[PDB]
Amino acid sequence: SGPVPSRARVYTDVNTHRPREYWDYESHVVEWGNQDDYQLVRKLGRGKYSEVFEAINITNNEKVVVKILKPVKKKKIKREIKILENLRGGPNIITLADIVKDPVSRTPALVFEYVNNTDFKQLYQTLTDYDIRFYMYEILKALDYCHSMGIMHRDVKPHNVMIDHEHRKLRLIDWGLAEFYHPGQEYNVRVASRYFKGPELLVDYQMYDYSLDMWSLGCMLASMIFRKEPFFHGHDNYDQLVRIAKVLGTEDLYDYIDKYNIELDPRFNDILGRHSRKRWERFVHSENQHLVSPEALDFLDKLLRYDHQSRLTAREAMEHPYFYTVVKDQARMG
Ligand SMILES: O=C1C=C2C[C@]3(O)COc4c(ccc(O)c4O)C3=C2C=C1O
Repeated sequence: SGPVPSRARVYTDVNTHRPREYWDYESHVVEWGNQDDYQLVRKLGRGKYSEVFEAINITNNEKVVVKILKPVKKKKIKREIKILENLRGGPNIITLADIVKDPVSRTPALVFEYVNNTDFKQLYQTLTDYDIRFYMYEILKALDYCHSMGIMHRDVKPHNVMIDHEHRKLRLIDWGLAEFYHPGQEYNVRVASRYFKGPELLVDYQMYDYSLDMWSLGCMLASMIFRKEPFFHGHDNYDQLVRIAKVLGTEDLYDYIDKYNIELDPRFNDILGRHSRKRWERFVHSENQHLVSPEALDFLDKLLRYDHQSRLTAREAMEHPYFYTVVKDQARMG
């Protein structure tokens, strides 16, 4: 017998009641801009399926970021483009400013707004309790928005959250693994960075939903308030579930698997062993305690749950008392 089917408990049918053209990205016709508007300045990063450059728009001398998409299935390129356009103008969603191509070689490239990112491996060291709450709330705005628009990000991690700290400016980037949610659809579990993979991915439960992103966010939260980056550090996908089991415990893991009738690789049960559930307080020490509060642990504890159906929605998260001080301070008359 197979696994129990599942569906999202929020935003379940958003693509169902939207026009075909909204989610049918294969039929999207790209509106191409002008490649000669942009000059490459320096290479920023080497993706495995792209390269990213700082660049200037020479029509207004504004910095931008250009991502060149070498070979790759056109269908993947169209998915990212349709998702970026669907989401543009959404809170803290990176803005796709242009789409261009070599008119001769046909090689496509995405142009994004420039964000003067703080290093991250450095930034988290200097963040205050208030700073983390503020930026968590901003990330949640992005996730609630893209989930409300029927899209799963599927690659939430600190590298995909650009933060211009001196402008209190946050953008969620890298929508290259993002996908439209359709209830009942069996998805590829080969998404997210190892450290931020939800348990559903790690046990090959394919019928997942937006709640995958909330696990990844939980992992980020833990790493920030406990000053341990990344928080769950497995040496591979199997080990990664072991690192989670050693904190959340094996009993709730086995209840999860049992609830969904999931069927585990035989050798999993040998390396999972048996582990009690650990109190979050066990990770609090002199050096990170100023970032930790009981509201923070209650909040974290409601994100990091095996059962994807059990995790907070972004909307519920935003209502948590952890964010009380940032919500008062954000009600802006402008
Ligand atoms: O799939 C991707 C991938 C990236 C990687 C990357 O190109 C890196 O660097 C960026 C950026 C966006 C804005 C920005 O300011 C910046 O520095 C990125 C993306 C957006 C996407 O949808």
